Amino acid sequence: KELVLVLYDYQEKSPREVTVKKGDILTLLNSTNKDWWKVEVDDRQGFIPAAYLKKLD
Repeated sequence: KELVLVLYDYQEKSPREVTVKKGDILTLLNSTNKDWWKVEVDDRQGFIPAAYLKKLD
């Protein structure tokens, strides 16, 4: 499972849409939308703009 790094502080906009903190590492559940990657934080999922995220292989 790929790891991504939350480059920036991001709060939600809709229900079940990740509210990530900075410097966090995540589980790239789905990178099939060029602008909207679906991440996995702790034991919760959601989506986060893909410009707030980075590659961790």
